[PDB]
Amino acid sequence: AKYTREDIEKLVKEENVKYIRLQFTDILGTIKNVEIPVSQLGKALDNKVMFDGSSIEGFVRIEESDMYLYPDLNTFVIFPWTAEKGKVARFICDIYNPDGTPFEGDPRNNLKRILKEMEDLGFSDFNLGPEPEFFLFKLDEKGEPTLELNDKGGYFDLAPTDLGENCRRDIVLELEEMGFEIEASHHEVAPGQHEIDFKYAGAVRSCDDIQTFKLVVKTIARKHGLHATFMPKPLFGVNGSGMHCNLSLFKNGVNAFFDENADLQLSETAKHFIAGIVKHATSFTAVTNPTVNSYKRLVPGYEAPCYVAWSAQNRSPLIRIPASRGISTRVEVRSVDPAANPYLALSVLLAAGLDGIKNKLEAPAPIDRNIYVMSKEERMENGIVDLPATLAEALEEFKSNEVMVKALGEHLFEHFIEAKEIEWDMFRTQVHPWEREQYMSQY
Amino acid sequence: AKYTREDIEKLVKEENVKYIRLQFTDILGTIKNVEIPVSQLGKALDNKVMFDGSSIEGFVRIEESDMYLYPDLNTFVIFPWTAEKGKVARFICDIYNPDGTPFEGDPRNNLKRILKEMEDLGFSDFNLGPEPEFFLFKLDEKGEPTLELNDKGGYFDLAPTDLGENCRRDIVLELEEMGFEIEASHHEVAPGQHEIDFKYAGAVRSCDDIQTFKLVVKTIARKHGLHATFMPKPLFGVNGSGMHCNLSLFKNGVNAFFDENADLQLSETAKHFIAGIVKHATSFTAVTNPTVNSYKRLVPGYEAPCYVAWSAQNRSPLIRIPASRGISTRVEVRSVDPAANPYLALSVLLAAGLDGIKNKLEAPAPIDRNIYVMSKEERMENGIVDLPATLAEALEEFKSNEVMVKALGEHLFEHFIEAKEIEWDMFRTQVHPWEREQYMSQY
Amino acid sequence: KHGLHATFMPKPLFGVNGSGMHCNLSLFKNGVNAFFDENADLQLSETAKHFIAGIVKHATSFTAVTNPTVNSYKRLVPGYEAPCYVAWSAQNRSPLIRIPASRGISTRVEVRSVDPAANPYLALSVLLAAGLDGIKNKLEAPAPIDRNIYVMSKEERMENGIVDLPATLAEALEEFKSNEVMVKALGEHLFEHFIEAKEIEWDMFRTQVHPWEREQYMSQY
Ligand SMILES: [Mg+2]
Ligand SMILES: [Mg+2]
Ligand SMILES: [Mg+2]
Ligand SMILES: [Mg+2]
Ligand SMILES: [Mg+2]
Repeated sequence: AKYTREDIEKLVKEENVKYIRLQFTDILGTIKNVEIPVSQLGKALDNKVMFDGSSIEGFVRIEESDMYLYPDLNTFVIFPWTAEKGKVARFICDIYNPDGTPFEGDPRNNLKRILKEMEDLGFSDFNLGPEPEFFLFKLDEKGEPTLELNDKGGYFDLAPTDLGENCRRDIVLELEEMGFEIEASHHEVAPGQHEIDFKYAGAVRSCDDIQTFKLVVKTIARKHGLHATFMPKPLFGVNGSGMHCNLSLFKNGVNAFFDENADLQLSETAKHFIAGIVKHATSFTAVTNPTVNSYKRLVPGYEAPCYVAWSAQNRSPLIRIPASRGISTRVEVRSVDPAANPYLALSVLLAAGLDGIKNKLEAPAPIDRNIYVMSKEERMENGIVDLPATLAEALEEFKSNEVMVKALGEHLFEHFIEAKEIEWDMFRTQVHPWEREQYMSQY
Repeated sequence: AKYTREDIEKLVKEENVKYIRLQFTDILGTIKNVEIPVSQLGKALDNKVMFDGSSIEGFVRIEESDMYLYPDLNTFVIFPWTAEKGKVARFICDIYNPDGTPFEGDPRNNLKRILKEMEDLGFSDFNLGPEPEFFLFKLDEKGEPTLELNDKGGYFDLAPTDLGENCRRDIVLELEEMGFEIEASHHEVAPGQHEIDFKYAGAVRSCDDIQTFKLVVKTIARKHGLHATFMPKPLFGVNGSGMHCNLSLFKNGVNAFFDENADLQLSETAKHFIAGIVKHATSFTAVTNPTVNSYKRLVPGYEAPCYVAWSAQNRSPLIRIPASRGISTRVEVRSVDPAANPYLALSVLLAAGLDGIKNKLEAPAPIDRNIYVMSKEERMENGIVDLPATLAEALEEFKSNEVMVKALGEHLFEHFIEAKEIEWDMFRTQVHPWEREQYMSQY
Repeated sequence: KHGLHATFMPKPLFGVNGSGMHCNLSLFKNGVNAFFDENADLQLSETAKHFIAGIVKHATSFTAVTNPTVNSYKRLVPGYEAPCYVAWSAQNRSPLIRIPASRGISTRVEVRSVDPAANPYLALSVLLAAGLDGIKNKLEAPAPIDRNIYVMSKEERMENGIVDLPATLAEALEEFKSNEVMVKALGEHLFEHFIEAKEIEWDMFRTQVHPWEREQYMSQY
């Protein structure tokens, strides 16, 4: 435990906290919350604070149902930018049913369940090193989003010189004050695109920071007159944004993926992991790329995964394996994007991985040769399947996979499919300007 | 023969024709042409006029290849609106290879081939009574299309009162002077939507008029400061435009679909026809609804076919059977839209129909009960398949059907698939404003 | 002060959720929640049952007070989690009366028809009146209607103990004028002026010609 209930009570008093937000996540990955005055902390730490848990299902909810809110004192943070008049602190919580049992529809819960499957397999911890990317746009007069990019930097360039702005720097500084240990940041390929990578951390913790990260990024960015977005592909023709996930399984406190003696220094356990993700990849894409626009990023020519395959060095493998070895040995899934629900994304990935480990699934041969120059036919002969091209396709596949479906839970699954299904329908029944610019006069 | 070569030469001289357009259609249904001075008529009637036939493949062409142009004197027409300075006449032609043989890539040819399959089956003629719908929009200052509709009329209302405009009336009048025998016209369901129905006519002739019709509509409409469009679904939320096709097979000069003694007065031949279209419907949709936007019209709630089924009276059956019987006995396919290539659409329909007749395919039971209130599950139990939801799906199905594929010709098929395939890719890799209005801020 | 404008208007925007001011009620006898009952169906004492009966009886009658404005009824429309029919449940799309999960001294009856435009004191007067009317007369509470009312035909909906709330301010006012206890719940002087205020108010709204009317009739006719 990082914070005992006394440590908190003393922290709220000393730091003069005046506002406490009890945040959590819904099925769509959206960051939700229920704010209480500092004079409510007591009932909060007592887990007696209630709320309409049907809000977890998002815009699919049908009837309100009372649910409890159990704060996790380890996630206690104090937002530094808020000050004077009143300091604001948060508390990521766990949703609990009125009777006292965990709500099966809560994503953060689903992750723990899958993580419990991992421990029952002999594994200690499951780390995650995310690489969330995002774009920053300018705000107009009314303070609305615009297609105007904040800068014109390239991949790894000295983005926004150290002026009074440099939103990317400022975010990293704010995160550091909040206790966020960041690895490094840099300007991304496309103009106005940025990236900040964290140090590895346990599953639930890493996902907790991904949620808090987006919040901080969007917040600080709005203070700088900018608008931050984790939309997979905002602008056509330019690079999209992904949130690559470096995973590593630990056993007895040792990277179970490292095998110095083995070729590429990758142990049998690690190779089976790969097989797992390779077998379920096309099936968990609906989760790791939950939006319609997510698939506008999954197109060739922008360094984003399009076919299921892995290597050490390639134009853009679905699964990449970093150079560093030893305790850093890890497998990187590059298909995931920042729009994905961090908790639901790990749940599915871990399940795909743990699947191969248990069933000793055999991993295919790496693909180091350029795969983007091969035809769909030539791709088959080599056993290279393609990822789903649309949310619709990703949904049919996801429903075909028994393990991936069980990786979310009957409740969560049911709602996820319902929401996305409606999402797609709206999109498909819609008539976009492109269709008019292309057919209005031609026909 | 309607016009002997002498009749033409005398008509061009007497009517002082100064400009002759040798029109034809490409694979995309687009109306193409090659205009010649009246002083070129000779070489024209001699079928010695050449052109780059690779233009028939549309934006897919790769290398130019000389091809001949054989005018059909029966299609000779004189556009009435053009006058004074110089009168203009047209001549729908047939594309012929340099050696003298018909080009397999010409749609109008494909239709004759399929029609030859019909005659070799004992049938005399194959009629077609189209019902093309279209919208008229206003032109701005620069004379560009706008989303502003010409009127606000409803279904069968007294559209645009008899003023100096009334574009719908004026088109019908112009067509009548050109020798177009129209059945009737009326204002359609959606505002600014119009419909004009012709009298039945042979396959090639009816398709010839559908091509000429669009030309006349778009032309006259532009004279009235309006902009005509046969785009399947211009505006979201409002009705789309279809081009229902009333078909009827003739044998020895008698409607082979009529059987007074038989129930519903429909002969065995007619019922087998239905079976044919019901079996290939999901497969020929890629042809009858060739554009991406075509599927934005194939959505429920706008009186447009969404499931394969037929009846005498329903909310919107794929196949409808008009009341009138006897020589008028006919089957109406309501899935087809005006964006479809008239020639390629008949080719496929006729093949689907002739398929059932030859193989004596058994027709399913009519569906008179409301089908739009049933679930996808409840739909299955009743054996009601759904039409393709996107151009992508329609293409995979079309390629699965051996008969439908052979209904177009190896050459035409190959090019059609290539073009549409590219069409879809552009559309899918595109990032529409809708996606941004929905994700930009949410993520 | 924030360059903004707060509004408690029941329904300021069409096709968007309206604002309601749900009222969680709870009666105490001798400093003890008279609505809680350890060993009882759904852990709800008789007094609580009777209170629910009293509200269900005068629900259609006190609507005029809890929804005093004309706009208050553009909120009372299906599809926006706002009460549209008289019924009490614990888990439903949008019941008029709801009984939250928690029990003990937290046992309460929630009335969701009330909106923020209502006069707090007057709203409580009729609500409490109706609730006491049920306890004093030990009115029998109807069966809790779970299921889903927002899909039942109107006939069917009526075949069961389910009536829809007043459609307009006028409809509500007439009903209110026929309910003796509801009338005696405000007071001769309050009731008088209230009815006057709303009738004069409603009349203004009924004689007005809205843009919607011209958009729909100016050309079609
Ligand atoms: Mg990157
Ligand atoms: Mg990376
Ligand atoms: Mg019509
Ligand atoms: Mg019709
Ligand atoms: Mg409430």
